[PDB]
Parts: sequence; C-alpha cells; structure tokens
Amino acid sequence: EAVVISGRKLAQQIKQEVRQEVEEWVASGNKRPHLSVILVGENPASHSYVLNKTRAAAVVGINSETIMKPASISEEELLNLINKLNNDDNVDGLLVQLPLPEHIDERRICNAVSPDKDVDGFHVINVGRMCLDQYSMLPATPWGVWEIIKRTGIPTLGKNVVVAGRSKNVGMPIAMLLHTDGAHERPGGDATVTISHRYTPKEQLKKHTILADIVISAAGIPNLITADMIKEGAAVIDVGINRVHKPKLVGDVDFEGVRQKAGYITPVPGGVGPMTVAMLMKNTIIAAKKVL
Amino acid sequence: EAVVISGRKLAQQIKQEVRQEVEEWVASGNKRPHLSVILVGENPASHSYVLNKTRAAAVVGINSETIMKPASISEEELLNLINKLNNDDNVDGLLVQLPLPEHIDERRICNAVSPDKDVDGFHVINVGRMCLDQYSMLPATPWGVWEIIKRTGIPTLGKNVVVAGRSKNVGMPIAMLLHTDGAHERPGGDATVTISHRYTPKEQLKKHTILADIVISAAGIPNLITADMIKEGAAVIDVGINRVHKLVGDVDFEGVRQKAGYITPVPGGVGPMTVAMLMKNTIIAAKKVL
Ligand SMILES: NC(=O)c1ccc[n+]([C@@H]2O[C@H](COP(=O)([O-])OP(=O)(O)OC[C@H]3O[C@@H](n4cnc5c(N)ncnc54)[C@H](O)[C@@H]3O)[C@@H](O)[C@H]2O)c1
Ligand SMILES: NC(=O)c1ccc[n+]([C@@H]2O[C@H](COP(=O)([O-])OP(=O)(O)OC[C@H]3O[C@@H](n4cnc5c(N)ncnc54)[C@H](O)[C@@H]3O)[C@@H](O)[C@H]2O)c1
Ligand SMILES: Nc1nc(N)c(NC(=O)Nc2ccc(C(=O)N[C@@H](CCc3nnn[nH]3)C(=O)O)cc2)c(=O)[nH]1
Ligand SMILES: Nc1nc(N)c(NC(=O)Nc2ccc(C(=O)N[C@@H](CCc3nnn[nH]3)C(=O)O)cc2)c(=O)[nH]1
Repeated sequence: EAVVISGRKLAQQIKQEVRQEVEEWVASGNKRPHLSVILVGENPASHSYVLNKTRAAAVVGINSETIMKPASISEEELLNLINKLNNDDNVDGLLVQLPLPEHIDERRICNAVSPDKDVDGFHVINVGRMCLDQYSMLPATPWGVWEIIKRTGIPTLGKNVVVAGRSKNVGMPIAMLLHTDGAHERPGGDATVTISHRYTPKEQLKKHTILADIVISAAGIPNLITADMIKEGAAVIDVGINRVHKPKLVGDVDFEGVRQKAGYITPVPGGVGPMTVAMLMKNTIIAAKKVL
Repeated sequence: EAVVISGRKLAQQIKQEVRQEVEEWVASGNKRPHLSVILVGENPASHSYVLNKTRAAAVVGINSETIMKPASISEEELLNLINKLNNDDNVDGLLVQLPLPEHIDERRICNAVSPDKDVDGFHVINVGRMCLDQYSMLPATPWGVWEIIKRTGIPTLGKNVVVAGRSKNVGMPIAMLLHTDGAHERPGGDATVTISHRYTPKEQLKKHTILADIVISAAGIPNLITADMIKEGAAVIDVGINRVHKLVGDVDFEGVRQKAGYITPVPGGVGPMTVAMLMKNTIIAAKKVL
C-alpha cells in the first residue's frame, strides 16, 4: 500500500520556516512584509483559496489584505488598482486571483504587476526566465509539486515523468521544472517528461503512465488516473481539485484504487492545495527581501 | 520504403513566399527590409550558416550586412555594436550568430537585441511569449522543424512525439510548439510530447520512441536514432548537424530509411529550413506586426 504524503503537514512545516525568516527579517529592522490579493467576482473556489492564502499570511506574520471587486469591473479599473498598489511602498507582494472574467485579459493583468511584487511568477519576464532556467520567481503550485517530490526524497534524474495537463500556470511550469538541468541557475529535475493534454487519447496516456516513475495529474478530470495506468511503486501527485457529488471534492486520481498500486500518493483535499499556499508565503518573503 | 523529405525544396517555396511578400511590401511604398548579422570569430560552420543566410536574404529582396568581429572582442564592445544597430532606423532585423566565445555571456547578448529586432526569438520576452502561446518571433530552427511537419501534411494532433534534446534554442521550443494548443494566438501541434536529454537512459529513450508517431532528434549525437527505436511508418526529423568522418545527423539514415515512413536527410534537411524561416521573421519584423 502507498505512503500517503500529507500536503497539509508539509505545508504547515514550511510555513514555520517562513515565519522564522519573517520575524528575523523584522527583528533586523525591516518593514513587516505585506501581501495584497485582488479578488474579482464570486467564484466560490476562488474565495476559499484566497481565504487560505490570507490565513497563512497571518500564520507566518505577513500582513495581508484581500481587495474584492465585482465581476463587472472593467480592465482599465483593474489596471488602475494594480498601478496604485504597484506604487504603494508598503505593498511588497501583489497577486490577482485567477480566473478573471472574459472581458479582462489575464496576460495583460499579470504583466501589469510590478515584477518585483509578482509573487505569482506570472509576469512574462518571470516566465521567460524560468523557461531559460535562470533565477526567477517560481509559481506556487508548480513549486509546491516540486517540494512534495524533493522533501519526500523521491528521485527524478533519469526517471520517467508524465504530466497530464499543459496550462501555462500549472502544467507547463511543472513539466519545465522536472525535465530541466540540475546544473542551471534554477536547477531542474533532470527527468524524462511526457506532456499530455485534452487531445491525448486515453489509451495513449496509459501507454506512457505505465512507463512512469512519477505521474502528475493537473487536468481537472475525476478518475482520469486509475490503478491500471500506474506502474507499481510509482509516485502519483494529484494537482486537480474537482467538485463532484451531496457536494464532495476529489482529485484527478482514483485515490482508493491507485492507493493499492502506487508507492506514493497525494490526497485531495490536503495534498497539493495546501502546498500552493505555503510556497506563496515563501515567494512573498523572497519578494519583500528584494532578492531577484 | 521511406519518403525522403527534401529540405531544400520546401525552403525554396517558403523563400518564394517571402520574396512575394517583400516585393508587395516594397511596391506599396514601404522601405526594403534590412537584416544585420553579427558574426564573432572564425567557427567555419558559423560562417557557412551566416553566408547561407545572407545568400537567401538577397534572393528574396532583403538587404543584409554581415558584421564580423574577432573572437578577442570584449562583451562590452559587442554590446556597443548591438546598441548602435538597435538605434539604426535602417536595420529591421538584428541577430548575433551563436556560439559566442566562452568569455561572453550569450544570454546577456541575446537580451541586448531589442525585441522588435529579435528575428532570432532569443530575447527573454520572446521566449516567454512563445512559452505562453502568444504572438512571437519564433526561433528559426524550431519553426523550420514545425514547417517541415505541417507542409508535408504529417498530422500532429493527438499523436505521440519524442524530442531528443532540451536546449533552450532548439530542443525546448520544438517541444513547446509541438505539445501546445492549436487554438491559441500562436497555434501549436496538440501532440503528446516526450522530452529526453542527456540523463535519459537509452532503454527509456527506446521505450518512448517505439511509441512515437514522430521522433525529432536535436541532440548532436551521431547514430543516436537507430531502426529498432522507430516504429514502422513514423516520421523522423533530424535536426542535428554532426561532422563525423563528412557530415551527418543524429539518425542512422540508411537504416531508419527502411523502417520510417518519412525521414529528413542531413544535409539538405532542417538546415535549409532554418535559413528559410529566418527570412519569414525578417519580413515580419520590418512590418512591425508586434
Ligand atoms: N493547488 C492546487 O491543487 C491547484 C490550484 C489550481 C488549480 N488546480 C487544478 O489543477 C489543474 C490546473 O489546470 P488549470 O485549471 O489551470 O487548466 P485549465 O482548466 O485551463 O485546463 C486544464 C488542463 O487539462 C488538460 N486536459 C483536459 N482533458 C484532459 C485529458 N483527458 N487528459 C489529459 N489532459 C487533459 C487540458 O488540455 C489543460 O491543459 C486543474 O485540474 C485544477 O483543478 C489545482
Ligand atoms: N548550432 C547550430 O547552428 C545548429 C543548428 C541546427 C541544429 N543544431 C543541432 O541541434 C543540437 C542542439 O542545439 P544546441 O547546440 O543549442 O544544444 P547543446 O549542444 O547545448 O545540447 C544538445 C542537447 O542534447 C541533449 N542530449 C545529450 N545526450 C543525449 C542523449 N543521450 N539522449 C537525448 N538527448 C541527449 C542534451 O541534454 C542537450 O539538451 C546541436 O547539438 C546541433 O547538432 C545545431
Ligand atoms: N493569481 C493566482 N490565481 C490562482 N487561481 C492561483 N492558484 C491557486 O490559488 N490554487 C489553490 C488551490 C487550492 C488551494 C487550497 O487551499 N486547497 C485545499 C482545499 C481548500 C478548499 N476550500 N474549498 N475547497 N477546497 C486542499 O487542496 O486541501 C489554494 C490555492 C494562484 O496560485 N495564483
Ligand atoms: N543567432 C543564431 N545562431 C545560430 N547558431 C543559429 N543556428 C543556425 O544558424 N543553424 C543552422 C544550421 C545549419 C544551416 C545550414 O545551412 N545547413 C545546411 C548546410 C550543410 C553544409 N554545411 N557546410 N556545407 N554544407 C544543411 O544542413 O543542408 C543553417 C543554420 C541561429 O539560428 N541563430
């Protein structure tokens, strides 16, 4: 039976490290770090996630505010707010929760965050630098997926990894970290990485996952991954968070079935989710210090 | 037996499209495109490739100058030259031929070229836009590999593709173009892409290539791809240019000629496509589409 990695427990520990680093940063006489999250509209999952981000900020001693705006806001109005916060010396970290309404262009919003306050890693310069293996602010969820693999001791070099999903904020950066060179400014995992997505036929996904030592599913599809596609002893990291039915929450992985064939497994909830919040706190203290 | 895709004949068409577009662009009153190439030192393959580049520019109506500097040049002096060209209103496309001598930070040189003149697609903003599937200058060898696949009509959507190599300038953008979404600003190939590299064991490479509808080799290793790794009928695209003793790619051409459906020769395969797509990017830059 597979070891269930608690993302809740790993995240909680990482927050402690961030907390220690913050009180030391403050005791050295620097300003306490402040994080500003802009929330647009009323997606319920967005409000949970932002709520968890602001709770972790309190836990790690970072000041925070959530600024909620209605979905009917215009792109100029959001840009004005972002520019205002870009210019508030008290604001070290600034993120806009995604997704945004169809009339707001995400990339223009993401690029409008001052790159030094870009705790999301979503600004195009930050994406370029990550894709060139330079020093960069890493996006939280992919960096959380990496920390689960690293802090658990699961090896990546020369190993087979399948990522199901290619979103620019989740699947693509995960795939970029795991396959890239360990020797570069920002090291990578030196793994052999298969990117699959909505046009991968389910029979072809199986033909690759069977080869895999790590399967990372970020597709948003319940039971996408099941025990017959999983090689024995392999690590399965479930990035999906899907609302199904009374209302429940699952990942992409058939947790119970894969449990019996994986060597490692991530639950949903309490897996990759809490790790995203933790790495965001790390990015905020990194941004407050002005290291990049 | 395996169709041998002619790199020279496809680039001929692409180049004719460009001469057409440049002539229309000039006739309607605009300035003729100008491409500046900076070349450092005396790598004989570099001078060959630059010469091929300016030869192709001349036949498609694009003016061009090669600027040669010695290997002993200093990074500060190259930065001067690049900044002067960024501000020369005649220069539409500017590119610095790689590799650069070991004492020069290639990344810092690439980011020095202004992105609107970055016909290589190597400035960090162009790398990021490409990785976001946005309108960008695509790098010439990656775009050439794509054009070979599209214009030969080899399907990619839903197909297994392996790329051997992860270099930021060739292997990585090939993998990016091929796995990405056909419906985005810059479309991709919607394939299932495996990225292999130097720490991939051969057994695991072969276990992934026997599944591959398209194998793309950009590793710079002679005889890497052999017929036992290739499934019957699959397309094999040889990006590597290896000076063995002669000039050959990564593939075992004669052997894989028997198992593959399609194959590309070295030379005369991807090589000419790189020169062809650089011509596309130069007319794109002159139009200031971005
Ligand atoms: N911290 C966390 O755990 C966290 C945070 C955010 C999102 N998520 C989840 O992780 C994923 C992130 O992706 P997103 O929501 O940004 O992307 P998205 O919703 O825009 O697209 C999802 C991706 O799934 C892929 N996909 C769809 N069907 C597939 C199939 N049959 N096989 C393989 N791939 C398939 C798509 O091609 C696409 O790349 C989603 O599943 C989301 O629920 C998790
Ligand atoms: N330099 C040029 O002008 C030019 C032009 C077109 C094509 N190419 C070819 O493309 C290659 C890549 O371009 P570059 O020079 O920027 O890259 P590079 O020389 O930095 O490295 C090439 C790649 O090969 C990979 N590799 C090494 N051993 C491997 C193995 N056993 N299996 C799979 N992959 C392996 C490496 O991990 C690396 O990513 C070149 O070596 C060259 O032959 C070069
Ligand atoms: N700008 C921007 N926009 C974005 N969208 C993201 N991504 C993001 O925020 N992801 C995210 C996902 C899950 C969770 C979390 O807290 N997970 C808990 C369950 C809690 C719960 N509450 N209700 N249901 N579940 C769990 O998985 O156990 C926190 C954050 C970003 O990073 N930056
Ligand atoms: N900034 C920058 N720097 C770079 N280094 C590159 N890469 C690059 O230019 N690659 C490249 C490789 C081959 C050829 C070519 O012409 N191949 C022919 C001739 C064979 C031959 N050789 N000698 N005799 N015959 C063939 O393969 O058929 C053209 C370009 C770049 O794109 N931008």
